[PDB]
Amino acid sequence: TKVKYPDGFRSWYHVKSMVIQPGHPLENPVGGIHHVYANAEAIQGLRGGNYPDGAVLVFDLFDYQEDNHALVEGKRKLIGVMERDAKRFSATGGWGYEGFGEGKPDKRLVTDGGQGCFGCHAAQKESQYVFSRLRD
Amino acid sequence: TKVKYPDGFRSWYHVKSMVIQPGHPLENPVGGIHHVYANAEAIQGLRGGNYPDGAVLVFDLFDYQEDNHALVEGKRKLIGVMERDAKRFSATGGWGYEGFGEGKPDKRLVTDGGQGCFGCHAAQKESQYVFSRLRD
Ligand code: HEC
Ligand code: HEC
Ligand SMILES: [Zn+2]
Repeated sequence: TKVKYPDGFRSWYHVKSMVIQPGHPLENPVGGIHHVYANAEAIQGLRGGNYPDGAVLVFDLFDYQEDNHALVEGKRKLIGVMERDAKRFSATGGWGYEGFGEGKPDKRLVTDGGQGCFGCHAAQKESQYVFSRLRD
Repeated sequence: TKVKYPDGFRSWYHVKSMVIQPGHPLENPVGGIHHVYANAEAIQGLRGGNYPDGAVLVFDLFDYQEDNHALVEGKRKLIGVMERDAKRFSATGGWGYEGFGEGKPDKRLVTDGGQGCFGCHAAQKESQYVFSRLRD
């Protein structure tokens, strides 16, 4: 029913990163430096296996500061969380979608059962609703 | 007295990231998006302990493409590597300094036994020659 807060996600595998800057269509609300993390189960899916129930992907979003031709990580703005449960999250393609303001377990953001999240991630049906690609 | 190639570093703990853009005093050679990784042993030092022998820090440098106000990871340019051995690397303050072109074990970049690396990292003697700070 609810997505679990992914405790210890900072110790997980770093999948990839990207920076979204002002002018980007998604500056509101995912402007900043983001890092994608995967637990062991999510790595199975990312490698081209299937995602086991209990796979978790985290979108970790930082604000950044301009420091002399460097973008420096500032405060955490939020995390997004995808948790795999084929049965419990069947209404949103087997992934539960949640946001935590500032990465705080007490600041749950999603109000529509993740239908908005799923609406965009649906475009990625062929890669099991995951945008991020495992890179070397 | 050569630094070992840190095989499996991509599975290690992600410490932090930073973007170095053109015009930065160090754009040559570390312009791009970099990610710092730490093995279990390096984490002990980042948390406020003594860096044990066998601690490894990796500076993982990607080129990026600026595309519609996103900075998107491209190809790996290089890795930098600090390997802790108080005895073997005593001439450079107990860290061995190496680079690998494109992160490939056969493309060693350091030609002065790491004296140039050490010359800058010496400013951080008080944090055992490490710039990166562990963040949550
Ligand atoms: C399109 C308009 C999107 C909406 C709405 C949401 N997400 Fe999404 N998400 C999107 C992109 C383009 C990416 C890839 C970023 C990259 O660096 O390549 C993501 C990624 C995630 C991830 C990581 C897993 C993955 O699919 O790559 C998570 C955990 C995630 N997003 C969660 C999430 C939630 C909880 C949303 C609703 C609150 C949500 N997303 C909206 C595109 C879009
Ligand atoms: C100053 C003029 C530097 C020189 C020359 C070298 N490095 Fe360094 N390095 C520098 C900074 C400011 C940072 C921090 C980056 C950040 O995101 O905060 C780094 C970092 C590293 C790391 C990561 C560990 C750390 O100390 O934070 C490694 C593994 C590293 N550098 C290796 C390295 C090597 C191999 C060098 C000579 C080839 C070298 N660096 C030189 C500053 C400077
Ligand atoms: Zn300038």
